[PDB]
Amino acid sequence: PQITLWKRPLVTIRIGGQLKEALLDTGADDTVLEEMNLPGKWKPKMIGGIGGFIKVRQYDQIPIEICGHKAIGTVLVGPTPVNIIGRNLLTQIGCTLNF
Amino acid sequence: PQITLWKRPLVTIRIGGQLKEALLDTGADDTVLEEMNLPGKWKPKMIGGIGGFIKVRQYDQIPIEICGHKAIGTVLVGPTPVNIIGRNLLTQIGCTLNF
Ligand SMILES: CC(=O)N[C@H](C(=O)N[C@@H](Cc1ccccc1)C[C@H](O)[C@H](Cc1ccccc1)NC(=O)[C@@H]1CN(c2cccc(C(C)=O)c2)C(=O)O1)C(C)C
Repeated sequence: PQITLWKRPLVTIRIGGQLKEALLDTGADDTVLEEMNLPGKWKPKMIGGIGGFIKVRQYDQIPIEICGHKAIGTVLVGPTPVNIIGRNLLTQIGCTLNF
Repeated sequence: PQITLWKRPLVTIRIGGQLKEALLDTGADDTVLEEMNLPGKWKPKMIGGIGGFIKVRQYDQIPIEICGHKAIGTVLVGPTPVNIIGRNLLTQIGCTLNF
């Protein structure tokens, strides 16, 4: 599809049995999801943005479906205010910026 | 142009005769530039990000040329880690997400 930017580019994603709304975010290197209790190994990490840093849990090779496009990659879990789909997954679903 | 997302979508912008690199950021409501001098009045404002809130200076009706496309809009100036072009200006240059 084509998504205009008049409003936040929010889309439905699927991860496990949780459907969620997430921002398609070209300004995020990494995908960062609201707190959720995913299974498996993870490692602690700190990610920074406007305002400072937050502590997250890095989970690897997690399947996520974004608007019915399949992806699989690293997902950071922590106290983000908004679910963020970052470039690591945006490339996998063939997302570009165009003007 | 079409811009893929294997790298950060950084572009040269021109503002007040100065060239800067800035991030095309669909996950940002607002345009936020690192500390710099801009002419005219500004209003103190606060904005929030992944790590918390910061204080910025709001400049209205500021021309920025982004990849040779003209915008004139609100530009916030403050302690952002990177220069960010947000949706307020991305829409002005006809930018969309496509996959
Ligand atoms: C309300 C709003 O739109 N806030 C924006 C914002 O912070 N947007 C965030 C997501 C968000 C958070 C809270 C509320 C709403 C929306 C997403 C941005 O794309 C943001 C841009 C950015 C990029 C780099 C540094 C600071 C800010 N992205 C991120 O926060 C993360 C941080 N990040 C990153 C990666 C590596 C190093 C660093 C450093 C050194 O700070 C940051 C990254 O790639 O994406 C501002 C930029 C205006």
